[PDB]
Amino acid sequence: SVFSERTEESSAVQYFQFYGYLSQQQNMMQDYVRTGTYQRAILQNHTDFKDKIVLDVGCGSGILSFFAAQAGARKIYAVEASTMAQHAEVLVKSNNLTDRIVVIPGKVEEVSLPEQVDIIISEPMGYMLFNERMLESYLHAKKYLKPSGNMFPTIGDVHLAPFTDEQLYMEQFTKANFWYQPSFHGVDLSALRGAAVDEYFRQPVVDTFDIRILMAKSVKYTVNFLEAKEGDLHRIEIPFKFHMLHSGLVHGLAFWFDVAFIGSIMTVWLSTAPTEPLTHWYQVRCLFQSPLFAKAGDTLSGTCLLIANKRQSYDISIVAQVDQTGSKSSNLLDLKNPFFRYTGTTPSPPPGSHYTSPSEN
Amino acid sequence: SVFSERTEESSAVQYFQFYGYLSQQQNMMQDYVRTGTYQRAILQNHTDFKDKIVLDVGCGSGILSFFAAQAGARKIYAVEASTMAQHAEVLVKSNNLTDRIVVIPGKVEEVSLPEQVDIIISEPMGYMLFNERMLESYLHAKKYLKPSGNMFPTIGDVHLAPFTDEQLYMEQFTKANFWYQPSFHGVDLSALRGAAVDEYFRQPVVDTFDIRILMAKSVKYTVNFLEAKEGDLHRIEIPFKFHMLHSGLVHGLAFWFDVAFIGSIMTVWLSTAPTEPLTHWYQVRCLFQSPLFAKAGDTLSGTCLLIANKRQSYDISIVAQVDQTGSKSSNLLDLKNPFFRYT
Amino acid sequence: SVFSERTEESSAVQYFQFYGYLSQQQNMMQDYVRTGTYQRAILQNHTDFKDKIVLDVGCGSGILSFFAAQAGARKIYAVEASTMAQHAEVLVKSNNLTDRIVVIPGKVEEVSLPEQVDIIISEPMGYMLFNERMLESYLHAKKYLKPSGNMFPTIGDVHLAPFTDEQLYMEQFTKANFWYQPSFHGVDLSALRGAAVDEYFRQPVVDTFDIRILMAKSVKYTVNFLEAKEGDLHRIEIPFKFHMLHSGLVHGLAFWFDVAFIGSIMTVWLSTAPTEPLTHWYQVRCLFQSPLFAKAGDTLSGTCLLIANKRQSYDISIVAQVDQTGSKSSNLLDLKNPFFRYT
Amino acid sequence: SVFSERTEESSAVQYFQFYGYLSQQQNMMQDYVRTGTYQRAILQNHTDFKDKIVLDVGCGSGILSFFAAQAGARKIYAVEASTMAQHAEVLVKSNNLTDRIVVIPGKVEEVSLPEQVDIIISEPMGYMLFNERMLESYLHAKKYLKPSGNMFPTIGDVHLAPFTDEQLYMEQFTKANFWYQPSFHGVDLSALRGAAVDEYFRQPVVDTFDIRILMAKSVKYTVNFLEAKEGDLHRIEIPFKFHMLHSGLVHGLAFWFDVAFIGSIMTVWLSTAPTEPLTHWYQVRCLFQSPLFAKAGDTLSGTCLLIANKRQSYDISIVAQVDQTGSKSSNLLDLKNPFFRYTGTTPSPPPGSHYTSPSEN
Ligand SMILES: N=C(N)NCCN(CC[C@H](N)C(=O)O)C[C@H]1O[C@@H](n2cnc3c(N)ncnc32)[C@H](O)[C@@H]1O
Ligand SMILES: N=C(N)NCCN(CC[C@H](N)C(=O)O)C[C@H]1O[C@@H](n2cnc3c(N)ncnc32)[C@H](O)[C@@H]1O
Ligand SMILES: N=C(N)NCCN(CC[C@H](N)C(=O)O)C[C@H]1O[C@@H](n2cnc3c(N)ncnc32)[C@H](O)[C@@H]1O
Ligand SMILES: N=C(N)NCCN(CC[C@H](N)C(=O)O)C[C@H]1O[C@@H](n2cnc3c(N)ncnc32)[C@H](O)[C@@H]1O
Repeated sequence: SVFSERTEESSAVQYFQFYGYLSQQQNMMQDYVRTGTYQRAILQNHTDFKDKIVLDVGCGSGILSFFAAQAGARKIYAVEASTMAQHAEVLVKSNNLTDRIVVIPGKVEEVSLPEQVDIIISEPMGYMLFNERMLESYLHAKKYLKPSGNMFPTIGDVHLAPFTDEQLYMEQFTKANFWYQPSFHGVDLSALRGAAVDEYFRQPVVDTFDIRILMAKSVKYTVNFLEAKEGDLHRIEIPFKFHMLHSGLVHGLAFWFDVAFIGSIMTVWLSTAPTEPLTHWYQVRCLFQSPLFAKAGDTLSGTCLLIANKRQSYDISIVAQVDQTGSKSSNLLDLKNPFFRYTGTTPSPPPGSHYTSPSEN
Repeated sequence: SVFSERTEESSAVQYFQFYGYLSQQQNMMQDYVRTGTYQRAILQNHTDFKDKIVLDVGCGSGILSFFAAQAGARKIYAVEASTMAQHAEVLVKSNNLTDRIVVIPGKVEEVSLPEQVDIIISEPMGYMLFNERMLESYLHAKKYLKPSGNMFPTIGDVHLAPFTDEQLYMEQFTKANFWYQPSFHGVDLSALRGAAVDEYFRQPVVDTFDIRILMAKSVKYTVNFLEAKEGDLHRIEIPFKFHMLHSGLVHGLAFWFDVAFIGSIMTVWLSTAPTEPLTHWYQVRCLFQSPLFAKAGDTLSGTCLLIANKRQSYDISIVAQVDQTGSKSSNLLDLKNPFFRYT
Repeated sequence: SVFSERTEESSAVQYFQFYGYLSQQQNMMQDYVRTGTYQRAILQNHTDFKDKIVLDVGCGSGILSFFAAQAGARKIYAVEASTMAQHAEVLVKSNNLTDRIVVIPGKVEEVSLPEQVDIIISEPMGYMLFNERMLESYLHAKKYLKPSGNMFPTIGDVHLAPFTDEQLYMEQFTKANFWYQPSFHGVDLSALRGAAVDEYFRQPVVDTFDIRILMAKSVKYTVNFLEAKEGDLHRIEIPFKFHMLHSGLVHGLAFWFDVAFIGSIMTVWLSTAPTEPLTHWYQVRCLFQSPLFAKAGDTLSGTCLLIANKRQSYDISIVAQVDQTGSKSSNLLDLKNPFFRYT
Repeated sequence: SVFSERTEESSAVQYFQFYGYLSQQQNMMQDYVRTGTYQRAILQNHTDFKDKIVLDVGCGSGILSFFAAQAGARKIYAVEASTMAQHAEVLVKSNNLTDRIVVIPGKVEEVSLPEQVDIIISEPMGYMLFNERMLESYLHAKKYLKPSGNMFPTIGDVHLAPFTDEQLYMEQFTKANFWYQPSFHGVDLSALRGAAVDEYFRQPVVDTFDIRILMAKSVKYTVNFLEAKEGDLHRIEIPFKFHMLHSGLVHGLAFWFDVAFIGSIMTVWLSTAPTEPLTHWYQVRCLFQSPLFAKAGDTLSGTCLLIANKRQSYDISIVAQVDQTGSKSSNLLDLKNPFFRYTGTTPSPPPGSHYTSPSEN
């Protein structure tokens, strides 16, 4: 049982309890970009599925298996570890696809499949692509994949870029300064101010933002799921060298990801970039403990190291330095506990992004 | 050891992990009604604390212990199981109260105290008062209480009342109706709609509301913390008979609670009623899957039965009937997974 | 008789009893757009009537025959099957037009006319144009029309467009949810909810609406009354492909119609579109039991099939699909029993 | 069949098609006074039902049969001629009462019951009680009733009273005067004005009203369902002598009805009077073609004659005379085609009912 040795029990119980809820399945299914892009990818590459054997890793409601069924698959093994497996089976029954879709309750690391498959489908991406560590299960499932078999998605891209957001940065101190008062109902809280500040900065911020806060073209780190092994995802080192497009203070790094379905007919992309319509993954921003001043043309170099932990997530280590000035900043973050900041309000661009008089119009 | 026998470890880990965060302590402390009412209650009854030994069950940041210290307590044993305990001690030292406040890390069910105490203080109330099952720890702590000691709070009121809110009901039904689609991207989801309705309606709705949605005077169920035993909170049966003041559709039952600090000088009340300023407890509403029609003058009778579970919460069973017509409704709710509807 | 073979007696009796009431004639006549547009269409094309022989199919009060007489017709045969025929005759005499307007009581499928006519006039449009199946009588009357004769109206437009209206959908769903009750006075009705939802949603909604609910430019189905055969109206298949202009939930299809009077002098249009002044036809909406999500740029394709039945109406089957997602909806509507929602 | 002989096929078809709709059953079920009063009547007289054989004439959804089952009935024969019968059986099955309730599709005049019953229940009342002529089916069903069986309802009271309502009277001419114009789009409509007036006055008006429009205490006509024969309802002669309490113009007669359930434990009344909460029967008003002037103390004497027709309704002949003056009025009405006037607005009392200054207040 590969899964249990690399996963804390406490985390796994709640993790699979979470996905046992129909409401969450609904939440994901109602993400039109995600579901529509998967459906487009599967059906537009029907020759990759027609009369093929398919494996759906973590079928959830079973939706992707149904998409696979629409594409003409001869047999679909749909594996699911949460109680949702029982609901998926109901849908298979009610859609008269019992002869084509077989639901297998359990973890893909632990269940037995009767035969090799021609293609594996799954939706294992979390925040920052890697969150939840389901990608390792996705890669693990290749033990059931035939040589020259395919993976849907086939590759995953994670993007990095430095950003400026004075309000976001300042917000942390505004919140933490609650503890900087000598008589909260007669109690001096100040001694805990440092600890509070520390706690807030270790939280990655989940939300969206205006693309004009980005201070350099993103750096890309690619995982090829056809080529990658599980161990590749235990330690992910993403070095970066940003060529600053704008001068200003760098408050941290922004994160998003893309995945590609590379079929025989066409390649289909699913993107969570801030330039694209919002998805349920939104974007993730990691603050530096101290902002870095960089001029346009300067280089911001460093490393983002993602270290997997047993809470089905990652410890994020970011170190960055301005090569021209030696200005250096670092932060360590706990991705398992992100701060959901999104409010629905349209993000504002950084001031002043006006290069022409706003009053002439 | 108690607690471990009544609590699945997985739940407890996440539970005490949760309260180890300063941000949650801040969120609770910044609830001015709560903190201010507690401080007022403790300080105006200083004689119940003056030169006394105090036990603070779940001291968290330690705020209540500091209130106890301000009131003149001789010694306060502050028990906390989460890592917040490490932070509380820091505050005790920086406030020069080490001679009076003693932080004891661990679960109140497991720690050893040097002596019996004159009074127990705690803030163990959750959603619908009983959520989190900390009241059991609060009552459990009486093993350290002197035969004539006191408890702050002293008693707890849970109030029930039928309400009408078409908007909320259809709001939930609209969500459940997602699973009614016969062809969601070509897939028939309808077979699971019954399961979906059940899941959504099993969620208690946490928020506030205008009192004019209430269709009858509330029924009150009281827990006396001085008299109650831990075992009493494993199964809570609350019978009710409402005499309807208005005609209309009853979409469910609304819940809020009061606690009373009965001190030697005065009694101080903390209320989460919808007539009072909002607290972080808000109010809780349990929907019927189908509303019950009642005319003014009719009686709505039934029972709310709370069964404690191993996830530090309650399985809630509500059965309600219009006596004049036999119109009957039954519902099961999972308090551990509420729907936060507020703004 | 062609009429009796396609119509159950009960329906015909009720139908012609209905139009025997003066109050309905008043109701129709007081529709100023209708009456005025007919009169304008006839009078502006007076040369199509001047010294001509005219057939008025279903003359009712006789108003259109009077318009034809005003336009200078030599002789008008006014056919009416209801007892209104006796009232029309009273008006002909009191208006001193006995020499020009001849009322012939009976069904146009059954009466004998003394001669062939130069032009046929009628107002045979019902809800969604086709309701009441009077168009078939209108076309049947063409046996009396000269080879180079004309028809007023000459053509008919049926316009379809997808719409979004959460309020209407919830309004209809709320009614059907009555049957979701597990204990109505102690009785479980739920087993019938499916039958109830189906029944309510088979009702076309007759009323008006703001044009901003339309999510794509309309699709048109045209009937040319000069070219069409009666048999053409027994089965009407209307395929559609909508290019969505707005993203959102499609709750159903909106229907309205135009007719055109193509005369020698000018063409005059009568429209029941939602952009035009309201008529007694209002507009008609067919709800989906489950709405379809579509993005701007997507295509919504499908079919509206009308099958004539013996109750002087149509069984309507609407099937619609979002081509990009495979989301599919199907519905049956009984045009015979519409829901009059207008307030 | 006794039914077909007294009913034109067209009417019967339309009639039973109407009641095949769930929405129509729902409308009646949602009339709380009606349904609640029936349930109270049956349950509070449980000794009339416990271990008894029951006949439900025109069971519709079956609700009254269910009330009978709740009261402890041994066997319920539920007869229904519309397609609602198919739905009722579904409810009997889903409520696990197949052993106690037997749905019999068909007309009560045409079906066969296996045995005699102890009590007949029905809801056969129409506008002014007699509309729809369902009372005859109710009485017809007595062929299955034991010599000491009961009927629920047991009696029906029809109440008549003279009223004054100048606006209602004027409405008819306001509507009819549409036809009194010499050039409607160039056409003289005047010749049909008389016919239009006649048509409007032949319509009974269904709605409610303030009781102060009533000018005398009501006259009552009682039908005892235990004693009455079908033939008794073909011609109903209601003599009346009203002693006027108020002076004014009598514009017509107001009609409403009560039924009583006379059980072994108690008598329960269902009333549609204007002093009682509104039901879906509202009240019915029949206008005189010419109003009659009457003084307080005068007597208004005459006759209301109801003649049954084959459209499942009645032709109403009303003749009234002020005895002190000889002033006479008559009207003929078609109960089959009433005017539904109700609008939800609270009815106003006649002016001036203020005996003290409204400004005091
Ligand atoms: N954060 C996320 N992206 N979430 C995506 C939502 N689901 C995808 C559902 C489906 N593919 C759809 O698109 O509807 C993920 C589902 O996959 C299951 N799962 C995880 N590990 C597993 C494992 N070792 N073995 C079996 N199942 C596993 C989970 O229980 C969960 O139900
Ligand atoms: N629903 C609620 N509001 N709840 C109140 C929130 N806190 C109140 C903090 C403090 N009393 C104050 O008022 O600031 C409660 C704090 O007490 C701790 N606790 C719970 N069970 C315990 C147990 N068996 N043993 C020891 N500590 C326990 C929790 O870990 C938590 O940190
Ligand atoms: N929804 C609608 N408007 N609908 C149109 C409203 N009326 C038009 C009235 C007239 N043209 C006017 O403008 O006053 C329809 C009138 O025409 C008569 N009719 C129908 N079928 C017939 C038939 N087979 N044979 C003879 N007469 C028939 C009807 O009895 C009815 O009198
Ligand atoms: N204006 C009215 N209120 N009217 C009363 C409304 N319903 C009462 C239904 C039931 N008691 C309930 O409460 O749902 C009347 C129902 O009884 C049926 N019916 C009439 N004549 C019949 C006949 N000769 N044989 C069999 N059924 C008959 C009708 O088809 C209709 O379904």
